[PDB]
Amino acid sequence: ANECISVKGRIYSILKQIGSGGSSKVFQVLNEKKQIYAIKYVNLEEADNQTLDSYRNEIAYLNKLQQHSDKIIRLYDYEITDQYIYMVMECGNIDLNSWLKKKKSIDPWERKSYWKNMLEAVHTIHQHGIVHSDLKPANFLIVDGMLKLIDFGIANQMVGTVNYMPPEAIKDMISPKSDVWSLGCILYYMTYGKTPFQQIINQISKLHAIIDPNHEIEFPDIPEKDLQDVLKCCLKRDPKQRISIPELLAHPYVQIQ
Repeated sequence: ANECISVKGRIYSILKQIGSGGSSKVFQVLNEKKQIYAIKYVNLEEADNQTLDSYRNEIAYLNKLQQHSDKIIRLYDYEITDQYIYMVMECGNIDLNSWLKKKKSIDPWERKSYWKNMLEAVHTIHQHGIVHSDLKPANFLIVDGMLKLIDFGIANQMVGTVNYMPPEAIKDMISPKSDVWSLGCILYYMTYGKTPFQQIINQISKLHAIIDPNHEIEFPDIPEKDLQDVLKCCLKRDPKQRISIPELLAHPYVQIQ
């Protein structure tokens, strides 16, 4: 009825469990003053040294990079022992994926503002040598009408689509341009209500379609011609010709009005 978690002396009462994974759980919790937080619990007892290293690495980067942008989820505190990790993080409304799934269409202004947030968080991690390499909507949390990156893709291991995967990741079987493609696929989904290769149901074919230059991606004409241009720029198969994040930050789509 009223279970608690302690983290660095501070007791937090669990309001409800909001998420889970392979031995990882996420809780909505309230502190002594009834302030809301998300606590991510990780059980470390089967984790190997390689896995542990990646976990510490992600915690370290999350801790450092949050001072550089408020579009990165706030890590308030954490307790880490040989058995468990508890992370006290800011609480949000809902992740971008869940919100997108129950949204018939997105307001053009909300879409542009979310895009800006996404570019800002991803730009920040890039400025410190991190390429996420696995961006999807689920990696972003909506907090006070603002998108926040909740992770940096460093974690080793604990569904899962290839809809957001870039062609050079598949051919090389990887740079900051790889994240631009995936962000492109998220924006495309926010624009056209599906991702560029969603219609292909065989995953092998889908992978083949992603790397095939004779497979042309559709860009149906829309009122916002700057949005359409951004999509075409992000979804160029050649990474050298693909637009960069700083180029995207100066794009009329994010700048003009």
